[PDB]
Amino acid sequence: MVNPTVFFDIAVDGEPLGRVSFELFADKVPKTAENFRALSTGEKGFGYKGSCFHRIIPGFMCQGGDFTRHNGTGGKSIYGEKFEDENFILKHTGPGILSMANAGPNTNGSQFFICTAKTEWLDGKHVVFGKVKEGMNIVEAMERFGSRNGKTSKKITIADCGQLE
Repeated sequence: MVNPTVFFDIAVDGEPLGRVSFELFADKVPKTAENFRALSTGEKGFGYKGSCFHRIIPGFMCQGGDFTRHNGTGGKSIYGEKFEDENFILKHTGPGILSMANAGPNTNGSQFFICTAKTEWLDGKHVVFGKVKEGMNIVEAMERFGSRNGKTSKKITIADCGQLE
């Protein structure tokens, strides 16, 4: 049992910005990784496909997963409306980490953010469950189209996504 990999063809307002890829730490956070896997691949008939990045904060993070709301509250797991924080083994060690946005303890579901720095201020508050494998330079471009008030200077989206297992 190894970590699944995923891809996302990132699109800014529909213009292809490039493929990006991530690894999902099933090896430590199986619930979170599996929950996310299915949402990226779209195999639950919803999820990440088209569901954008809603808070892009340069050198902080790129939050997304607004697939049922549009304000940083969308998303629920494949098993149900929230699940627990699995653990805090994996920490916000630097940019290119990936962690579950939640509403506090045991309220994580389908929002994540790409850490675009060492988001150690979030250590103990969010489930790190992935990392950028590839297209880190596209995440760096995505941030140019962020702001800091999170509301982007351009709509950042996923044209397509799936697994690269």
